[PDB]
Amino acid sequence: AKYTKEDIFRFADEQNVKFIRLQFTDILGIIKNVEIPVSQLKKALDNKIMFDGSSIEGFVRIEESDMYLFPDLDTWVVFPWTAEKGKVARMICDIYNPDMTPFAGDPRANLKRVLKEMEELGFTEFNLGPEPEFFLFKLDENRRPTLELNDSGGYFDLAPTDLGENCRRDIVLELEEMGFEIEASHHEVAPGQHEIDFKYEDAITACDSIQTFKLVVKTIARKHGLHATFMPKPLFGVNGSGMHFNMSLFNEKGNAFFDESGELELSQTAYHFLAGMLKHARGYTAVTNPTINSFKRLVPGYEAPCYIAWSGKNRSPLVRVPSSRGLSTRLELRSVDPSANPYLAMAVLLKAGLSGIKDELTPPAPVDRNIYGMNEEEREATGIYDLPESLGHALIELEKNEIIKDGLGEHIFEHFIEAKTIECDMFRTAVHPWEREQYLEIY
Amino acid sequence: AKYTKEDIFRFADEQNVKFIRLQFTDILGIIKNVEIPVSQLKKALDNKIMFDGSSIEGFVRIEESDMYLFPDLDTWVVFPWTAEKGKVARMICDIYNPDMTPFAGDPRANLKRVLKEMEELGFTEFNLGPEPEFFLFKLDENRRPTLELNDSGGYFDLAPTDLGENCRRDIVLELEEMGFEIEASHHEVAPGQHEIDFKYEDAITACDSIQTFKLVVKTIARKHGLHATFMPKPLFGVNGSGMHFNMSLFNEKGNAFFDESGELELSQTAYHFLAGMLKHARGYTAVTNPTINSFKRLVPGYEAPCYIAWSGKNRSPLVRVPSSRGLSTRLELRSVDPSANPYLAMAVLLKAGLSGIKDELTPPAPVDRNIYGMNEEEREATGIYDLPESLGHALIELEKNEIIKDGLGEHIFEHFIEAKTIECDMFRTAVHPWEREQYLEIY
Ligand SMILES: [Mg+2]
Ligand SMILES: [Mg+2]
Ligand SMILES: [Mg+2]
Ligand SMILES: [Mg+2]
Repeated sequence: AKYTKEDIFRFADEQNVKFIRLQFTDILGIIKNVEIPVSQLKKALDNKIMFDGSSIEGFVRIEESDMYLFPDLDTWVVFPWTAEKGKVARMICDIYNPDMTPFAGDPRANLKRVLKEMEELGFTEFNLGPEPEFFLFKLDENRRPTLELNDSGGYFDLAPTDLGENCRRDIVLELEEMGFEIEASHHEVAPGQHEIDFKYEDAITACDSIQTFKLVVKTIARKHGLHATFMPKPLFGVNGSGMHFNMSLFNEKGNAFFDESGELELSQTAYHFLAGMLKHARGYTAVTNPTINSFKRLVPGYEAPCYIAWSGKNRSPLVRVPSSRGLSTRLELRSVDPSANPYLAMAVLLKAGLSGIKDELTPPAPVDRNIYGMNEEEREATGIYDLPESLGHALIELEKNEIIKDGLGEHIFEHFIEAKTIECDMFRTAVHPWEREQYLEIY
Repeated sequence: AKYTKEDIFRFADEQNVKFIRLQFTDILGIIKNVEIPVSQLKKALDNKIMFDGSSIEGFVRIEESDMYLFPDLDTWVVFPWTAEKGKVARMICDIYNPDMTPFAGDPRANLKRVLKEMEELGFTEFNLGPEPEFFLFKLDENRRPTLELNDSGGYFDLAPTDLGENCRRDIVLELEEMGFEIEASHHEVAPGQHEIDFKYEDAITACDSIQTFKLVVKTIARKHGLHATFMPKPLFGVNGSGMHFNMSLFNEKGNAFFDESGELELSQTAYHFLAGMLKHARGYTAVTNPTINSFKRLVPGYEAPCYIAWSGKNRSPLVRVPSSRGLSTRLELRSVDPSANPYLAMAVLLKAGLSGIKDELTPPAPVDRNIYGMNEEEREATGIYDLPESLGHALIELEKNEIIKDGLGEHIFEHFIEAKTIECDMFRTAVHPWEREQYLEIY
């Protein structure tokens, strides 16, 4: 109980907020909210706010249903970019049915249910540290994004320098002032691409931090006349954007992935988690990469994980184990992209990893032979397998796998399948300028 | 120990810095950094910051490797152009392997190793005073550099005058406020070309000053709506940019290059250093001039050193001995250009000079006959030789010479050659508008 009702009332009185955003996330990952005056703060705290519940279902909404908007007190945050005409505050809200039951279609409720399963299994918390990457594009005269980048930087380069602008520095400073924990920020290898690293907190707080980070990055960029994009592959021939998850499992004693007497300073729980992640990776590749453009990033190379393997020496595997040990022991999954929904992503990941622990699966031997060059026979000889190359194959894998369905729940599963199938069908029937430019003259 | 941890913490508290740049330099000389909030200052001081170590390898990075970022306390500098939303500070950081060993590929660690060799040989310090030259170009409407210069000045001319602008004066003032020692500044013979001279400090501090000077010049030129360029030969028919090194060797008694009883008021150590520099000049010409455009500056003339000779009267040799003596006795090398990496440059220079002392080589007799006009037979009769005329020949000379390889280390040597051969091959296969404009109609 970080905050209480009286604390929220006192904060609203003493920083004098007049606008409150009760925000939530739908299946597609879009940040949605209802906006109320500060005079209705009491009704929000009393959990009596109605809203059109079909909104969270996305564009496939059919039947309107009124449902509650139970908020969370620990997520009270006041934005500074509010001028003098009243402050603005946001609160992450749970979705509840009118019968005082959490909605099955709420990703946050699904993540809470999966975490409850973890806790009743014997663990305490599921820490996550994400490393999102975003692109910045110069706006046009009509406040429209262009295809030109703000600077021609490089990997870890000091590209934006100083003396005003430097949107990454301003974003980091605003996030720090607002009350977030930032480890480090740098320039990614692609021009105009930046990465900001976060500390390690709980899974739900990790989702809240990710969503708030997306909102803050978009807002600050817009103010500085730029456009912030989290689409994985904005341009061809340019490196994509990733959201690598550094995740660790904790118990009553402490870190469950650390053991000085084990191989690689890893506990058997860590190996079971690795086996569970590797076995079902093809299953949840769709959840971790929910967009068509996401699979354009997953191409064979030296930085895009398109194989199913784990390593700790050669790096660039599907799952990488950082050299740090002790309380910082963790397993990194590099196939996640910023367009993914964090709630569903760690829901399916936790389920897969925990199933690997329940089944006590033995992970395959790590590969440190730089798996990009070996022949197809060599890859087939080892347990190396490729991730799905398109959204349709990933959807088929989702429809085949059953554990990921349980981790996602029913309602979320069918809604995700319907939306993704509609999107794939729309992409399939479209005619692109590539086909015209390479067949109009030839044929 | 100029500063300690507590001093750094007190400074961060009392000038209220909120952004810290842990900056370093790769093989190619590009300034790179990782950016952290002030809340992580403790972790930086604890030498526990990870970063992608393949970044310093340049564009030839293959395998990702995490490695430490051990900072240096004596390089704590706070930038003034930070507005009111928190200050910005930088710290030069050493690159360390995860096993508490300095990385072999770090130029700074290589320079430290060479300096350790010097100290164990019997010397104390290797003072350097550089004289970099830079160009200023007017930006376009889209903040893009143009081919027009800010003013049509001359050699030592009072071209930028006063009443605002005058980017050189502002650069000098900001550098002085920041805590750098500046001897003098003036206008170079080319229009829009300026030179700023530095005092004489240690080699590592000289590198830090050079890198900070480049960063500050670029930032200030950008803020005044100009572009600062350190490319040696921006335009054809216009004098190039040089970074002459005024270097001296010190011992316990004092200056090792000064002797009142010796010829030209020079000690035998100075003559051995001169012989070592002259013998291996063709070897390290590639390191001192690493770009393709650099050798366009090294053309026969009256100001570009393309010969291997030393003098103190006629001036414009490869190596010039200034008339000043005593504690200011020094040897000037005029073949260095601003695009070179200072760490590698003085690493190879110190090695060559010290090898000349170890071998007690006798330098050739100085030439004061204005070596531009004598016939090729006359040049061949004397020990006058030409520097490599292209990057490829310089790379071949590097591959032949072994002492320079030892001075550079292994990892740096193979990475440098690899990247430079890729740059050379890319230049060789390109088709330039010169070929079109002089063959499209003729043939
Ligand atoms: Mg990254
Ligand atoms: Mg990562
Ligand atoms: Mg000069
Ligand atoms: Mg000079």
